[PDB]
Amino acid sequence: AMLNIVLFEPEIPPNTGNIIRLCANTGCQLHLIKPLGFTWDDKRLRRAGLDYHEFADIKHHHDYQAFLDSEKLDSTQPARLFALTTKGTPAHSAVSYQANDYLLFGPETRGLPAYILDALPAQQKIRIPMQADSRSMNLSNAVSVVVYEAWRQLGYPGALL
Amino acid sequence: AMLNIVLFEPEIPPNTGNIIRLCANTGCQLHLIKPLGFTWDDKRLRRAGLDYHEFADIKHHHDYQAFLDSEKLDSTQPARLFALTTKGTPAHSAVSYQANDYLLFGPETRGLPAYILDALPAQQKIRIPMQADSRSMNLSNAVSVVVYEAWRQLGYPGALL
Repeated sequence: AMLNIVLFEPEIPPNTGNIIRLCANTGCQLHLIKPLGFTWDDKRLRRAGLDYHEFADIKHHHDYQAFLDSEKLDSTQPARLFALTTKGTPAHSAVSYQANDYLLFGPETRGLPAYILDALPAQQKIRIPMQADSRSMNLSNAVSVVVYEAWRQLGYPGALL
Repeated sequence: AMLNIVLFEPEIPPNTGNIIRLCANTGCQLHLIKPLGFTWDDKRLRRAGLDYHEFADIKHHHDYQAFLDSEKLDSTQPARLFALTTKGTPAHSAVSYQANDYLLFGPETRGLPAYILDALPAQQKIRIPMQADSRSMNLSNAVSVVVYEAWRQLGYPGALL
């Protein structure tokens, strides 16, 4: 894959719909780690405005370990997996992205759990810069920012020129 | 202002709510050019999860010319106004942004009208790169991408470090 976008237990349906469209438009592979916070239904997805090809090839994983095992990533410390957390060290734009990187995002109302984050090196925990005393960014907006920054760094391979 | 985000006739309420949060978190000034496609109500905005300070200082303009006149921009060719259009020339990241730039976005179901776009030089019409045969990006995701790219170029002034 060019980039792998990984949603851990996403909760709010329109964020995931928007992220499906994002991934389709940019050539990224989407991964969804269950449980989802909303019902998953091809008819709802079609009703939302998505075409079959935009969702058909999403990789679905029954838990985090299943994702790691599917992608042959080390559980002690997965390589080239960057987790979005307001408690991260480097800005999302301060990392140097590579093809096939994994971009991990937590649920809207919780973020990623400590068992995940505490296993990752500081430089694999990325933060989207915000002013002092900010509030929660919309998840699909956050994912879009990180994806487009990564894709920019890669020179937008696959973009129509 | 650090950056000015200008929505022309926005249509879908959650996109504007998300963009309000975006602008609050990044220190941008939001401008809304009427008519909006949804009812504007402080109580709905509060219900959506926004605090008063996030929306109180939005600049509201009754039409495009009123926006131009408010901001002392030339109508024949406004300076440092970049309009998002799939028909633009430079990628959004190929422009060099400056403090107080204006970032103009059209409605979700229409984009910007030709009377606006045809007045702007090619290098002021920016495009978000997408793969061949893509579909419409969510407006709040698009605005987030452009805002964060601009803010990155500026060195994230005002961000908590």
